[PDB]
Amino acid sequence: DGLNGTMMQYYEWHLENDGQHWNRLHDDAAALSDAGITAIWIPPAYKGNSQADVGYGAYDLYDLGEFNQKGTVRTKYGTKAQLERAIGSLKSNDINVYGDVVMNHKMGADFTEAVQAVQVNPTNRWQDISGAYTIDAWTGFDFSGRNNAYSDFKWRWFHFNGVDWDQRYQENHIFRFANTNWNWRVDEENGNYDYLLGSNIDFSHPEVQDELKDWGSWFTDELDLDGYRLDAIKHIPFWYTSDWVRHQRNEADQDLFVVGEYWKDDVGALEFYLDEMNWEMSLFDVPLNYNFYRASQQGGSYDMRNILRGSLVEAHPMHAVTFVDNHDTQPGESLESWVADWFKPLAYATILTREGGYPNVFYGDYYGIPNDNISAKKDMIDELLDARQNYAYGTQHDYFDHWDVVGWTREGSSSRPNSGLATIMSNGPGGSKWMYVGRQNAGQTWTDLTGNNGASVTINGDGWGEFFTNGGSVSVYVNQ
Ligand code: NA
Ligand code: NA
Ligand code: NA
Repeated sequence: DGLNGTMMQYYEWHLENDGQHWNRLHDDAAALSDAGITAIWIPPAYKGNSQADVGYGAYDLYDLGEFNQKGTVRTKYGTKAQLERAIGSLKSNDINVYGDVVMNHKMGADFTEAVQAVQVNPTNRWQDISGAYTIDAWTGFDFSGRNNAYSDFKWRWFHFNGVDWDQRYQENHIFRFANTNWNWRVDEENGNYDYLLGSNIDFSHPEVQDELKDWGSWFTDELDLDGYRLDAIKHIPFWYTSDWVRHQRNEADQDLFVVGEYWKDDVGALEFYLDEMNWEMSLFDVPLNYNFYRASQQGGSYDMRNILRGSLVEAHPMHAVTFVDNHDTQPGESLESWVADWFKPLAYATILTREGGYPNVFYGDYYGIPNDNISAKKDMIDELLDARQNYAYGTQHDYFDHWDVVGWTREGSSSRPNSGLATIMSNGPGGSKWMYVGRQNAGQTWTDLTGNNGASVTINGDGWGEFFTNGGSVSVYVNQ
């Protein structure tokens, strides 16, 4: 229908482990759709190492909070039945469902096995730093409580090629199983970045290749997914992710949107990865996340003309999923690069009102993060979502021509009456800027949807208007 698409990551790292999240998502469906959310990215929905696991310490991909394993039936988010009910609600409310997919490793093995392994250089996994010797690694998975439902596949050490914990001498080291190779090709930071955490899956084995492809199809069909969020893909052999994606699209009738999480503040690396994927998916705009972080951290001295420089959205807008923060970047987490409250509005306006990129709203920003006394930004975000949903249409014009004051416009499209907007912001002292919003909007008087500026901007005969912004603020003018 031409409507702009907006994704929302429906969770934050410190969410309460009350098992009521799927129920919350179910009840929130109508409100989310009305607000402008068109797709929901659910966290890993399968059994993790423990009930409180956020989902990345993935134990059993076939247990969606249905079997008593790892000390619980439900996952941190709820039961399988509640999840399916939530998805049903999202579907009836015209919201796509993307499932987080964790296939890089497994955790919470039921038992250890004796394995010959060598210690490697943490900063160069290609380099062994010890001779081979026997360690006890958590590689045995029997999925007892599942009783082979859906799949009788069992994991053993020979399905993996590394771990970072030896249970025998109880020490942390980056271990490569003797006689096994690190996956390839993978990111090259640390020489070979195949290993990240837990028991690292070795995709050189056909049985592993087929198991995850079959699980993928089972998962897709079980939850009637509309796409996936691929976890830690820079650590998974590129050739396999591509095969896996092609396999799923082949097995599923519905379209499948795919966004990969290749975590690197390097647009070149992300473009190379997309090349390897034949551009068959989009990637989170990690460089842009760091651009926002750099600006938030530096303060007003940050030159706004560079805010989009080096970002994926700047180079391949149609293959970039833009975001401001996520469960990994929030305070105290592994990829911390949190955008402070003062800059956050500007960052969200940037990903929500521009034509390029598939923007994602963070649950933590939307509803807040009580754990860190971070307020819900729903008020501000809803206004930007309103702008995106009803006004961000038509030919765009950019004005990243000042170190403090930058902005852009959208002429709007005939198909969508009254559409059109002018976004202007400043990370330092306030200011103004003449911008072209389209001669077809001549004579209109636009006002700030955010309420941050009371100026009424009347579009002149040539389609130009002078928009104003206060300092460290953002305004989005529309014909309302
Ligand atoms: Na890996
Ligand atoms: Na961030
Ligand atoms: Na500045």
